[PDB]
Amino acid sequence: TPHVAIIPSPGMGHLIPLVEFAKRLVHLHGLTVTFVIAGEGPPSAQRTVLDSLPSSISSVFLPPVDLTDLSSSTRIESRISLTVTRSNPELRKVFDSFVEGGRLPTALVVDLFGTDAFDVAVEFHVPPYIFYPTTANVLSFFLHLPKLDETVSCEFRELTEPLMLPGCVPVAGKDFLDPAQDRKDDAYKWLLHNTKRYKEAEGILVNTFFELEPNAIKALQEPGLDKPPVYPVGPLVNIGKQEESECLKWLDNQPLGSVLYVSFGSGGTLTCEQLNELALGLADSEQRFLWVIRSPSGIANSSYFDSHSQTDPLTFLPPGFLERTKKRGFVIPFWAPQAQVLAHPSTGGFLTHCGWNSTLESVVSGIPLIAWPLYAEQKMNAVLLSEDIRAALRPRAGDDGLVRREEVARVVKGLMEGEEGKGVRNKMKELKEAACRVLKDDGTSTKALSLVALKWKAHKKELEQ
Ligand SMILES: O=c1ccn([C@@H]2O[C@H](COP(=O)(O)OP(=O)(O)O)[C@@H](O)[C@H]2O)c(=O)[nH]1
Repeated sequence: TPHVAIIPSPGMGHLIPLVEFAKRLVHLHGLTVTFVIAGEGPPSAQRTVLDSLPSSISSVFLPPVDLTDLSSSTRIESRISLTVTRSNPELRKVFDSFVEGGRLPTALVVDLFGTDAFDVAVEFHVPPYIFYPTTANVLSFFLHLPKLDETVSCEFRELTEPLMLPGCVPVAGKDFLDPAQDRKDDAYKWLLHNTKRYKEAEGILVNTFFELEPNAIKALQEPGLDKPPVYPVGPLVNIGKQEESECLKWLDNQPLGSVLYVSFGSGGTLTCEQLNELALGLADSEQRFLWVIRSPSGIANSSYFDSHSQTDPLTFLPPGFLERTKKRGFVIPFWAPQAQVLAHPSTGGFLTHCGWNSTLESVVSGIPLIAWPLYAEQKMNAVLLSEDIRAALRPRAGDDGLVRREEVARVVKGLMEGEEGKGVRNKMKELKEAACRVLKDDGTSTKALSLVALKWKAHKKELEQ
């Protein structure tokens, strides 16, 4: 059977969907999968995700890459991209051992920043594929970026008209994903470099689905200059049926649909001032909430690589906040069993950083959103979710960028109980239905993944014969 090697670039938001993808490949398509894990140190969260997999899935952990030459100011996308790039020598060794074992992969699947691993795929005559863990809208942006880079000579924030790619929500230059915001920085150089390599992929599998981004998917699937086949295969998520304990026990004690979940992904934190206003506004709202909290930082993605929290986040909360909210709020530091929370009947809303896994998980459970983007492509996702899909409400930030407690309370109440939240709640109901539809045996996302697996089985067949 085809053996598929999956090489994630660092990030829980890459590993998680890739694990869901691997499980589908083994359980639904009878393939074997090996994760080849590049990084700087042992896995953290990561082990919980890689644990308990079918034996048709193995993991190889490469020697840690030397990124000691990088300045502490290095942007995450540089670090993420270079972790895969500098790992190529160790990846070659792993491929040699696959060859010796009679298990040369039928495909090498990288994620959105891992395209330099294509060098190893090409060297071993293994078809390269990209598993793209965020939206068809942002994928369109990535595929266009080589052209945009060529045709536009200002920093993107200076553009006076929004970018409006076929089928895509318009996005202002100033809202393009974080690594696009400073074209002199290595983060842009690595972003650009990756995007230039997308045309080398034999296929791009994208974690989204037709009803969610119909216009962008249609556009992506139209023949184009140097454009690879694009396969929507989502929503590939943890549906939250696995057996942290205390916060779920708390949740069990709350009324149906009553709890606002609040979480900023695996790597997001707020400034001090924003943490303070959010706490105060959550309390003001008088809504029930379950907040996964991290210590504040001036850098929104400062926790991206962190295995744990050195400081106690609770020490940053305002006077009396924990007292006032003792019954109606549950504050959990650093990590929650999010898939379980979003699938829980007592959950009714999600204040999200708009990371795409969090978004998909929320869609699959019909949970409406407040869109609170922080970094990476989250602002692009927030524009898509609020202006096009219309499944998120957005808080108003002041001219200093601060969302004040009054706005927090207003939007929370709007989502949980108010008229403004009925539109988004209804839209999420429709998307929840659609999420089921597309993953049925003859659902569009299932069809797309099946086409890829079939291509891999055929390739293996031809090679071995
Ligand atoms: O406390 C948390 C925070 C995050 N997650 C999971 O981590 C992933 C976060 O990925 P996402 O794309 O939403 O954002 P990222 O972490 O990449 O910014 C999602 O699967 C979440 O369910 C979790 O289990 N517990």
